Amino acid sequence: SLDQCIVNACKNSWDKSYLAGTPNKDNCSGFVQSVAAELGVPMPRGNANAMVDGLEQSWTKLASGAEAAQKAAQGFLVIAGLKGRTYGHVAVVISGPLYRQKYPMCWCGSIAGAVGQSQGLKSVGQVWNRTDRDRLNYYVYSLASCS
Repeated sequence: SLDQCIVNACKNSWDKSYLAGTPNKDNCSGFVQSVAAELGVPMPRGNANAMVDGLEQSWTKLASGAEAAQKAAQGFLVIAGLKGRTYGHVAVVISGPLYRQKYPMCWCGSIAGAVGQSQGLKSVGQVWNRTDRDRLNYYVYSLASCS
């Protein structure tokens, strides 16, 4: 599996602040801006919702969380995202075994605290809730980030 440079970018971005005075661990959007910047990947800017609108319009869209975990393993940056009536959420999907045989592991910051957060050990199906977990979108960038 080739996701290590993504994971590493994730680890490094975790302590950064894409916004002045706001550690990425508390800013889901900011957190992926830094992950993307450390990997030379252009990423639509804005809050979570605006980022999802941008992914929708310009990135490849995958079918399952399964397919998302494969693209991570292949060395590709994958974003799991889902708008909200008010605020959305985005996360970086990484390779490894699907939780409940369906939801891939991820990294994501969150203004909600630990229960909105993940350092590689919580699947998307443990960040998003029972209802939202099955409604996620998965976007993969068009060129690999990891050799």
